[PDB]
Amino acid sequence: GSFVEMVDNLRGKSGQGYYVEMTVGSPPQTLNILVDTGSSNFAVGAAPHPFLHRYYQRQLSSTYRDLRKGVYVPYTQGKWEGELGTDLVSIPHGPNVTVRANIAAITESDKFFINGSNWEGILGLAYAEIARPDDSLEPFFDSLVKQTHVPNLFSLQLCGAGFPLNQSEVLASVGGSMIIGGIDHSLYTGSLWYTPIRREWYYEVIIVRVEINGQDLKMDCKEYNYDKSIVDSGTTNLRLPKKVFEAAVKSIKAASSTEKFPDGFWLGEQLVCWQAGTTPWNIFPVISLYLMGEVTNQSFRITILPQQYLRPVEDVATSQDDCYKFAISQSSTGTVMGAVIMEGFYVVFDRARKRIGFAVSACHVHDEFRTAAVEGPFVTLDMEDCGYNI
Ligand SMILES: CN1C(=N)N[C@](c2ccccc2)(c2cccc(-c3cccnc3)c2)C1=O
Repeated sequence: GSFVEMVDNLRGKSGQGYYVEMTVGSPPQTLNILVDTGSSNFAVGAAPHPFLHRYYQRQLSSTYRDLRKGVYVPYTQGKWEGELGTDLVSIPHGPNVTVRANIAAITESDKFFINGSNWEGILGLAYAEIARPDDSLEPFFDSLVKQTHVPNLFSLQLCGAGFPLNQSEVLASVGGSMIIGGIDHSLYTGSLWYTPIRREWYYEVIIVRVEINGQDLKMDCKEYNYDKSIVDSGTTNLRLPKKVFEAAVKSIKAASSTEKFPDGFWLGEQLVCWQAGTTPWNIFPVISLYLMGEVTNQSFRITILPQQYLRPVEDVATSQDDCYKFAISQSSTGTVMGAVIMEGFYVVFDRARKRIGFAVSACHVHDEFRTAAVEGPFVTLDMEDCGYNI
């Protein structure tokens, strides 16, 4: 491990997000910021809200610069709106640099802030193409690389606890690491395998084959990337395109058929509970996603366990049972490799080399019989045909 200052600088969990401490303004104003590889704006609460115990106060920052422009960000299940500006930004448990970055000061929002999440803003780490209002608003990471000698790469180790964390425990627990400008070898075991970044907007990748307990899902590979496949720390679940979700759920049900679960469980709505310590991990299958490799006609696979795709939740009766929600759900916007998938792996966002690296995480949850895996190579043909085009 060569980046000790950044190791263990994250807190949080899959369902509420993983956040890093940042400071904005002069004198510095400390805020907790959601690490989001699925968006490209640095946006912070800048007005009182019921779910925020602190927010950015532009009038107290001597370095605040008003861009005199509003930003409106409506999304599926909500929105945020604010005012654009710039200020001096630092990451205390990060590179020892201060940069001038764009900041969207959030003045109004609907279903954006989460009660008890402990974060007050979001760090959009994806590319300018998807920045709001448009690609002229330089994302934070682009500013950081342009203004300093920080290498154009970051890596994420998101650590799921494997069990529920109460309010006090989640504040006192280490949620993982965001290594800015490098790869820390203490965070993974085995080898790093790289997949190309198909296009620089979201962190888009190409899935070439899917297995459930070694059994090929046998769908046309274009289905797996319809209309795109992305790596997103800002999404909780592994999200699959409708048809892929339907085929995967049927195969996961068939593999776990020794126990019957209600439809509400498979819909990701209701929890399932087992007596403390008796979760039947072994009846649930492993899921392998094969990704396009860096060499022609070569792929590799990442394999996750039910310990990643069953999300620990506290029972409604706060009982001594071990309870979970199924953390795989359908999408109408392509595949999303969310936090529950990222929790299995150390993920390297190698922007400099337009590639994403995967290695087994040193903090993934497993049992004495199975572990997550990153393996290769495999001979795979016509992988370019797996990508979707509108
Ligand atoms: C899918 N996704 C995402 N990757 N970031 C969010 C977003 C970002 C910018 C603009 C609109 C939406 C987002 C926003 C707020 C909270 C979360 C969020 C919620 C729960 C667990 N982890 C993260 C995600 C979002 O909806």
